[PDB]
Amino acid sequence: HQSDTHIFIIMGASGDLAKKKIYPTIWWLFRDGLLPENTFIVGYARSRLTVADIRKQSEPFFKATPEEKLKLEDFFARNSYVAGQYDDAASYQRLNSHMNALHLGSQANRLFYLALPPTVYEAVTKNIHESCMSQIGWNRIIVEKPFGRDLQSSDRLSNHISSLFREDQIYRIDHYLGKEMVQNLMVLRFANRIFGPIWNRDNIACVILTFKEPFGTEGRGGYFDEFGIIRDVMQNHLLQMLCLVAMEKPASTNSDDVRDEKVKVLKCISEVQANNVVLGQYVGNPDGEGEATKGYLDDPTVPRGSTTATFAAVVLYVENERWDGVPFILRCGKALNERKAEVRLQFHDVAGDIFHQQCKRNELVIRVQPNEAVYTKMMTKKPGMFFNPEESELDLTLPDAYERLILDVFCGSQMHFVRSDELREAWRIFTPLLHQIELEKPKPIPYIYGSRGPTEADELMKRVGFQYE
Amino acid sequence: HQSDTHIFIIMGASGDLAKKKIYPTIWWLFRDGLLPENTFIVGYARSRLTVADIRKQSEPFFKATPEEKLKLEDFFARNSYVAGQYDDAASYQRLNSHMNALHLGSQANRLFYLALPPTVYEAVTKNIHESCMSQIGWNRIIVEKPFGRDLQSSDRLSNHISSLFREDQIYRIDHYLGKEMVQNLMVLRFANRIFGPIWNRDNIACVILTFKEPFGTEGRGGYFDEFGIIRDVMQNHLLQMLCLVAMEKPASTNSDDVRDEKVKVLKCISEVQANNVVLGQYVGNPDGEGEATKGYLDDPTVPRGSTTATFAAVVLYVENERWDGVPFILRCGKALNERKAEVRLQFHDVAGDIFHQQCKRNELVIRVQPNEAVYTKMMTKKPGMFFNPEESELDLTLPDAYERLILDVFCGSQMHFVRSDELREAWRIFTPLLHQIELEKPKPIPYIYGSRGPTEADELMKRVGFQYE
Repeated sequence: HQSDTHIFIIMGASGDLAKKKIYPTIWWLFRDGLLPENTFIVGYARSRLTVADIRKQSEPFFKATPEEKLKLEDFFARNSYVAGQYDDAASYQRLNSHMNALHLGSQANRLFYLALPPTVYEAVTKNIHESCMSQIGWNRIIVEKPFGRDLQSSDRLSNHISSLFREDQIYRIDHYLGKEMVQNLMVLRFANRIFGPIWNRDNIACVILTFKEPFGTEGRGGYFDEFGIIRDVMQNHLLQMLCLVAMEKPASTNSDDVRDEKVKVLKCISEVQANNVVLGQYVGNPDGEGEATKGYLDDPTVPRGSTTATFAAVVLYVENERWDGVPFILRCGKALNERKAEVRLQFHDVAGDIFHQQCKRNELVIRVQPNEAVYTKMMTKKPGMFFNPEESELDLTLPDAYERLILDVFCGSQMHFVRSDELREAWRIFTPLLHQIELEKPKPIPYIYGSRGPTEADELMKRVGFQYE
Repeated sequence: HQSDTHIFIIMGASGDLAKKKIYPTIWWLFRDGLLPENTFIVGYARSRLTVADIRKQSEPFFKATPEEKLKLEDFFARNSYVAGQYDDAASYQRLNSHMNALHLGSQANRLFYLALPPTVYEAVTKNIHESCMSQIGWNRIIVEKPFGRDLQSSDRLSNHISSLFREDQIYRIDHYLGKEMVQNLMVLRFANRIFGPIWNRDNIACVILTFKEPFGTEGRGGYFDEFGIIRDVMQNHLLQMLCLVAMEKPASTNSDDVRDEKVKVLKCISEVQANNVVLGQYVGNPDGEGEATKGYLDDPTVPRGSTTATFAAVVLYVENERWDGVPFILRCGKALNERKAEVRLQFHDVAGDIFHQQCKRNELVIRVQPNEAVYTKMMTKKPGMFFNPEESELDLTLPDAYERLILDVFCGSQMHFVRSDELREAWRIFTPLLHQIELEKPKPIPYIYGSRGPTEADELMKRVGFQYE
């Protein structure tokens, strides 16, 4: 994918999401030439702007340097902007004409990016499929989360998008996915007989899937209330972790095979009520800071009396022979004590204790971020004149995660993007939970800003059987 | 064992073995005070000497400094010497009287050290049992290798020693044993479900037990001939490695249980034929600088036309449910390429190769010496944009081995010393082969001083199933 021209159409160029994360990401990719050499960027938005205005409002987040001002002005040499509405065939045809009025725009692999408001996904995708299809190269679409709110809405959206594009063209992206050691966990799991056969019900006691954040929801508090942590990260990213941990032997490790194993695991998950769900929400930190002094409900853009949770702890199980009866854990949140993303595989104790109850349950952490590291906290003898062992952390282990994911979109690798049927089954899993949520509006348990999360989650892992040192 | 007085009776104080290795070892242990505070040394030999003569003849090897000259003279302040023959009750009673004429010599735990020549073991042990027994404290002895030559001689000698002392008062020592990395193998085997359940026939492909020595037998070539590498290191040290690796369901880590499981494993191995044997012997190096210019047969003290081997590779296959049908490899020798003592636990390949045959058989090396270190050469993905793994050496990891074994003899820990019945069964499984050896005088295959050993050993590893990459 380094020869044929590509177009990275950023719908919503004036959008805050674009200007804050997408344009700086493609700048990072373009200063180092990770995108293909003949890469075009064609923004699009309602507001009538220009390339100079884009420069003026986006340079500070690009944070370029006088050393590579030349590379910067080459980066804007590939840029362009188109003005139009989101539901009008006239402006859509104008966008198509502008795209075709480039270096083989029709031949260019139009890699659409939907950074536009969530309320229009249906209409924008319908217009894109009707008018903005190039019949030469692949036309992938990047749909940003979330993909509906409950089972019925998600099914309708998925069926519409399936009737428009095929799954080879739909790319459901997840920003938080590391893709660096979510990829290394696969190698560790498959290329070992040390971890291979003990990847079953008898040996691995449980799996803890954690994704914490150090910052709250300052400013953009009006986007999280309608959605909730479950639909934001818990149902997409934590299920991605759970599926890539619980998947059976793919036997060909391709994207389709791994997603099919994900579908098999998910189809092997029974219904989940509130009995395996815990919710939590944060409030003002008494030891305040520049942004910690105000809680979630202190954000003026958040509607008063909103029961949207920012912490979700759920336990899943897989009803197949390899994973029969063995538990899995999902934990996440925002504004927690410290940024982290780990997958702790706690193994069973060896049947028959001989070190006088000193045997600690062997672990295997995959700390996706920050300071990426994989380590097995196995236990070995301490040097000296003794015999007793000590639990020791044994380390076993570069574009950023988001630009790596965009590069994977360019390459065509759909390993880490949820499938239509995978999403359908995933929503089927939590349909009772989501219906209860939208019916009764459950009240999450308050927790302190920058804490470790509600104690009910740790109690949930304890009920599962997870052992905390 | 820091209050009651101890005596380290070095029979053969004028002996070369004593003056070269035992007295410097107890000096190393005494400058740091690892012997009990009220420890005594009472040598003994045919030739008449004195403490000053011992000082003059043994000072240079202590490699001490004038700063610790005070500690050295304190170390010789507790030394002693008794003159007498090895087979005379009169001199034995003189020795006993000298012992009783000390600071509670009768109460002292006489820790005898049979460093005296092998040809007299029967008579010396009989006299020691008859006369030199203190009836107050424990009276252990350290019996040095080899423990007989064939099945019948070994059985007679072991039965006599059993009739004299119980198995609590016998220590079949093995200098080469590390006592540290062997000690960590036990922990790595027991305190993990990472290695525990896969410690069976289906997962561990084979085990390689290796022990090499860069220096030959210059000068002392008249000692190795009558014994052979099998009876020197293979049948003691390499079988100790095999028992520690293979023993089933050890139970309490105590000496009794570990040695019982050693007995069970050795009862679960059948007779060794000539078909599982490789022998080798070394010759001089044209390119060598020091001793390498002369080979084993170049030693004037070696009888001409001697077929004693210095390299022996024999594989065992323990026949019980946990280890049914597995290869266990023994490799050893002298004058090899470089010092080493490793246990390479090569596991099976995962059934179903999905990384396009990039999967290398997972290993686990336990380097006993030099530079003790455990590293699992497991395979993980190297950082990059490709979904490919790399075989990476992942490290897992203080007197020396002889000091720690002497301390073990002082403490009473008999986990590292071969048992009477264990020795009987090892000689029973080597009986047909050893009788054929003594009958036909097999000719070992020549190999180069300082090489890696005869190629037939690697052929043996390949035949049993060991994979070399």
